[PDB]
Amino acid sequence: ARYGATSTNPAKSASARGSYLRVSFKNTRETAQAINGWELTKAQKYLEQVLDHQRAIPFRRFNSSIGRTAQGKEFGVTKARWPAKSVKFVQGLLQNAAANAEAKGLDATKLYVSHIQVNQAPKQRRRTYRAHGRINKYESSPSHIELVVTEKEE
RNA sequence: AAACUUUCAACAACGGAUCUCUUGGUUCUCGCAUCGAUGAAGAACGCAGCGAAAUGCGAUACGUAAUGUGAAUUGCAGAAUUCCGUGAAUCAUCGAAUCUUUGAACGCACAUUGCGCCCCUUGGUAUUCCAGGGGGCAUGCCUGUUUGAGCGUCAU
Repeated sequence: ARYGATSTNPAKSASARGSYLRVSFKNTRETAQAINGWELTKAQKYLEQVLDHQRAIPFRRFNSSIGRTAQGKEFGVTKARWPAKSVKFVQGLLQNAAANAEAKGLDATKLYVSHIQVNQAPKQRRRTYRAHGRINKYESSPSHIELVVTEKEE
């Protein structure tokens, strides 16, 4: 598998990937960018706080018309949300990546998530039926995710 | 200052253009004349050791016979020197057969798997009732035969 733009030594890094997932790309991108450059332990504590409805996720690009809150203040923004489905897939891949890093022989105490990205995936289509006997699409926004952890140095 | 917005590049994505290929098409030319009541074309249904199709076939059902070549089929299983043989094969050829219900469609009828009549035979105590099996029952027209009708008409 060929991953995105990664400036690290592959020997001190461990990778994970999830393709053709049925989460929303727009929320998953925010969920992923909220943990880029972080340590795995703090990220995994954060993503559970989210599900407990503390320490929200900031929405920065895909943020139109959503509501405001006060768990954005630790990031500066005033728009945030708590996307459980995206969080759960991301937690799964973090788990997988830590497993792979362990098996390659790296120390979990000082790993950080270096390169994380999501992509768009092929849509999945259904019909919805509007007034006056016409159809319109009702389709999902699936996502690929790819993720790299690596151990810190100077 | 970050986020955000925009521009470029790398990598990855959506998407499937371009390039190359092509058991297909189209056009031209040459040759041939070969459907059907001896039941056509078409249709329905069904058939394989495991197939829904396409292709093939018809209760002898991806086929039987005959002829030729001469050792395969193959997705799997199952058979196997039968392989110096009357002989493998989703082979080729094809002259013998089968060819369900249909259909011009032919006992009558059909939105029915409806209802009959005749002959021979078998069974049930059975020229008469029931069942099975086989074979028959259309119309128009022609030739001939057989039986007839008519003070139309001839002779005795």
